[PDB]
Amino acid sequence: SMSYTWTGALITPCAAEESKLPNSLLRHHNMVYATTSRSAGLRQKKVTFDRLQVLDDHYRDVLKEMKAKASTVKAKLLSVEEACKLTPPHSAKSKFGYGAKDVRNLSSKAVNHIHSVWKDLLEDTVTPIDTTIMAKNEVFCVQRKPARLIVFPDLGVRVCEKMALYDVVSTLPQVVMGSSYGFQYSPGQRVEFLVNTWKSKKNPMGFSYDTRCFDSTVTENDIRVEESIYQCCDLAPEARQAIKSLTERLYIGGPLTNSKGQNCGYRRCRASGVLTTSCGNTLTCYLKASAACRAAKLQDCTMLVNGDDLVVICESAGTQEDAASLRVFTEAMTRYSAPPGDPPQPEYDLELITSCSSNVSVAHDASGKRVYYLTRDPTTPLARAAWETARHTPVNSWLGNIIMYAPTLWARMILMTHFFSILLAQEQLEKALDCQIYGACYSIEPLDLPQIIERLHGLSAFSLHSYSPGEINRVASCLRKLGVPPLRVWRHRARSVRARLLSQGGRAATCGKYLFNWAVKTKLKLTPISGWFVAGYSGGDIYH
Ligand SMILES: O=C(O)c1ccc(C(F)(F)F)cc1
Repeated sequence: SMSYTWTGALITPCAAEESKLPNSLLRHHNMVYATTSRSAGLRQKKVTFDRLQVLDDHYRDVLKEMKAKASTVKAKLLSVEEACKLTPPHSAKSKFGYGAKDVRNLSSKAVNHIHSVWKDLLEDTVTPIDTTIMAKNEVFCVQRKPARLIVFPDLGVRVCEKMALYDVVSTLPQVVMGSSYGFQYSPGQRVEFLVNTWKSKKNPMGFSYDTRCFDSTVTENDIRVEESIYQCCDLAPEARQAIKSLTERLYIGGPLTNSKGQNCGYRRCRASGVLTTSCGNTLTCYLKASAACRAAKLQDCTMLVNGDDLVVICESAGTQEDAASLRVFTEAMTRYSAPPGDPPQPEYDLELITSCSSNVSVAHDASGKRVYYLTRDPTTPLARAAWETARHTPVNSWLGNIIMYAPTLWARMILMTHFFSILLAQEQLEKALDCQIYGACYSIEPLDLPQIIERLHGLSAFSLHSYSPGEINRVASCLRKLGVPPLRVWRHRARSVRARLLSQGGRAATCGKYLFNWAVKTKLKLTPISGWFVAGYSGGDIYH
């Protein structure tokens, strides 16, 4: 079928959509842009085509292996009270006369409605359910992306999603997929897995496979296979009924309706703004790739999967032979409706492989021992930091990034230094800030950062010193390209920040002592002092 059919109704905005950036961080402001519904049609073209699927015994075997592990899972129904408490405080309100604030408080109005929606789910398993469609505002650096299309149902339905399925998507994918399940590893844990599975091959080869508009390539068949998997779990008969109804009424497809309530069309592939999306894309990406591997006779594969992001490390057969089997792999994925973006390519250096927009690099700790940490090209982080210091937003990529990439040269000298400069300058150190980790929203106290970092990265994250040339180039170029003060200017800024912090005692002096010990010259002796990196929730409207 066609992934999407369109009525002609525009995909419409909610309020003003700033495309441009209104400075000590970055000079070239005309390189930072934000996507708008103005880019919607261009995206619409990219994301709509017919889908021709052809399976094979490799698909059917993997799926059978998958359903057998899924059968050892037992999942429970979530109470209204529990489902409500998971909803973010600024989650889009209901078109039925209540908001997320009402939900969280267990207002009897929201809750009675949620009940009514669950009752309807149990009685009617056919009638398509209504979704809103929207162009996302995401910031990028120039060199030019169309807005991505977020699709999601009403708040009432979402609390029901949570009820029927939150426990299943928190638990199942780990069991089905074991060590390939990306979202069980914190970044340190993900480096360890990548580094160890690389060391464990005689003669290693690795490729990342970027799939062309994944959400579009997910067929209605795919989303039913996905249900059949969820159903293998041991379940309440009421949860099974709800799960059947939600996939048939919502996950498979339904009507698109814009901000002004006009009919925009109809969708027959993955919706980005539902609870099953991460789990679904992960199970569906793991199934197809695992099969493509077998088709292409790849030797002794370990895979890592986070939604639609794929990395395979395997045993090389030779540079010719590798290049070749990769083309078979690609043909296999295409048959499975998971065609390629940039075509994939063998690497023989872990450092050059990029997965989850990120890669492994090494540097050295206090005593001189070699140490592997996760990193990434810092362009989107700086961009968004630039953006986020300019216009106020209640999202803070900067803080999530400081957490994910704490050991990195850039997060320490640029992000840490900058925002701590602002937090001190505005006396806003004690304030909780909300940030995204694997699509879930956590409320974090910036002053806690030292412990947080100690527990996810160890003390060496406060003392890492000889970063690799290739990484130092990436960073310094990124800074020239974006017009950001070179690294020597931050060292001097960071000495100021560190000192002001040190004077305030308590957790503020501990931030200063630990976060900025890289910047002193004579270093202090740095001694010691979560359900976070468990599962992927992007799109699923989750708050802990
Ligand atoms: O899903 C994500 O947004 C995400 C995935 C992976 C990573 C990391 F690089 F640490 F592996 C970070 C964020």
